[PDB]
Amino acid sequence: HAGNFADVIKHITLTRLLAYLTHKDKPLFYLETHSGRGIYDLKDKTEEYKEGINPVWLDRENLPSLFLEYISVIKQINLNSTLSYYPGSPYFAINQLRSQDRLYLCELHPTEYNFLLKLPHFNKKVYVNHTDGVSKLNALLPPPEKRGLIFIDPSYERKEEYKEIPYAIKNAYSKFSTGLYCVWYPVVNKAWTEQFLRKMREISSKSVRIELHLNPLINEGMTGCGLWIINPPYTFPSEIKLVLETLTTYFNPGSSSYMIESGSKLC
Repeated sequence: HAGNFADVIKHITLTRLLAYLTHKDKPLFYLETHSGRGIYDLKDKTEEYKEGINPVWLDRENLPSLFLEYISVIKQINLNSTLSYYPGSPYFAINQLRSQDRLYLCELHPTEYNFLLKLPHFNKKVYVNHTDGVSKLNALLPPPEKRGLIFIDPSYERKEEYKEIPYAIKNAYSKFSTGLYCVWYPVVNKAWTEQFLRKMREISSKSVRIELHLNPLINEGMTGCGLWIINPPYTFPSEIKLVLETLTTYFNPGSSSYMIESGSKLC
């Protein structure tokens, strides 16, 4: 599903988080629990990107400046103006992070992991690991850098992931309560998502939840998605509102919607 609507909101979110955190001239630990293969060939042998990135990309000269970092990476990976490749989250991170930072990328699938070994590092410090990323949360936090962005992008192919994930974040948060945690989740079965969200809510009240809903007339497959952020940056709630408003003009316009909800200790 590379470059679908969920990738678009998740990756722009990532770019805004990276843009904020790199304001501080102290090293950042960047941890991905589910890195995938890192770059996606849109021309190999369903074109979901046509309804995600493609309308956004085609109209790029009309986008608000909050989209700049996201667009520039998509521009970079592609040889010309025709979309041939879509970057994965590690390709965004390597672009925005600095030589002083430390990237730790986890991937469980052997084929995907083998492709991830081929990502350029430029002058960044990139550790690629063939491992259960969710299990790694416990071992790697708190990091020596004492500053961390933990970007969690599960597939939720198992129902049990909706309870495993908040369990792992709760444990991680107990050991490193000042880390910036960002977890993506789908809306496929509202009940499962609501149970996931109740567990996320228990971890910390310094939180923001963002969601983007396509509102198709048939509730089949993923009809929307969201991200839950613990310790979100200064100014992120209002930036992300502009982003989400813009996206609803590209995805099912007239019917799509978004929401933003912050915890009891966030504004």
